[PDB]
Amino acid sequence: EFECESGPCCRNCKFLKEGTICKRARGDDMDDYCNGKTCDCPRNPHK
Repeated sequence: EFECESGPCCRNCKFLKEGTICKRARGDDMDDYCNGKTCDCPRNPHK
């Protein structure tokens, strides 16, 4: 039927809009955001 996975950046087998915050950073860092492709909250590379 559908390719379905769950995680912070998915809801009911759909991907949350790219750029959606999924984990607020400590200090001055870039926040983690959903990529609109995968269900995990990707740990930002740029820190």
